[PDB]
Formats: sequence, C-alpha cells, structure tokens
Amino acid sequence: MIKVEIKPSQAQFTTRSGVSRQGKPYSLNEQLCYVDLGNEYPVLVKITLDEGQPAYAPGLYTVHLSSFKVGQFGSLMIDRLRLVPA
Amino acid sequence: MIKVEIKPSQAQFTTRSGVSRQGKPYSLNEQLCYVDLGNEYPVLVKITLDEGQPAYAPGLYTVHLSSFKVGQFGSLMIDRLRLVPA
Repeated sequence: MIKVEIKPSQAQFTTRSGVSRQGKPYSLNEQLCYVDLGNEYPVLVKITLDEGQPAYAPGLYTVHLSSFKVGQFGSLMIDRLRLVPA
Repeated sequence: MIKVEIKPSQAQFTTRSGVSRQGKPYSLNEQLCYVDLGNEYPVLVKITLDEGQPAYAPGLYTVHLSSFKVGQFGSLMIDRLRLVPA
C-alpha cells in the first residue's frame, strides 16, 4: 500500500477553468498531498479531484483501485489518484 | 493492494530491439499478466521488465512501491510495473 498524507496546510483546493475544443466550459479542482515513495522524505504530488467531490480532509489515506486503467499501449497507468481513508 | 497474476501460459517474455537516436543498441523484454481492476474478470496488461531481470514465474503478486514516480506535471505516474510475491 501507498501511504498518502494530506497535511493541515493542504486542506483546500484551487480551481482552474477554461473551454474545451468545441465550446463546453470545464472546471478542474486541484489539491496537494505528500506521498511516501520510500526516499528520505515524502514527496509533494498534485491531485485533480473528481466532479462534485470535496477536498480530502487532513489525515492518512491509501490509493483506491479505481485510480488505475489500462492505457492505449496495453500497460497499466494512473488515471486520477483516488484516495480512501487508511 | 493490487492483485496481479502471471498465468502458466504467461511464463515467458518476448524481446523487442532497436537503436536509439544517437546510435546505441537497446533491448526490451516484455511479459503479459492479469490485473484485477474490480471488473467482472481481470484484464490483460503488458509489463516491460528491468535490465537483467528474468520473467516472473507463474503465481500471485502485488505491485512494489518502486513502480511509481512523480511525472513532469507534478502528478503521480507509473514508471514500470515492478512486482513482488504476494
């Protein structure tokens, strides 16, 4: 299991916006977190949230299976990092 | 944890080869596996092995932390799916 932590300072999201190729508006909410990749300290990672989802509260989390998909060359990829409480 | 299975029919690798932009030879070994993504059946996934590593034997495996890296846009990505026995 991957250990992910939302620190107290990372409890909010920011929103970027724009317009798709054929005219539709979009909004993307982004939140920061720390992921332990086994180096001397955890590293900073950006998360893009799913539609209608609030910012994750501060705490410890692991990665849900729905984060992964098979990509166009047949290898596994991350779609969006989706978290669940540890 | 992600459940990965190497079936008896997937016990071998194949090798693709070529030449880099500035002349160096390369060889890549590829193996197939099944990954359970929570659908009605596991899905077929291609693995590219690391240099000097044999094909994984048939059996159950999970994904090692070294499979992941932070990408150039600051989000988590899979580098290569690296497995360890379950």
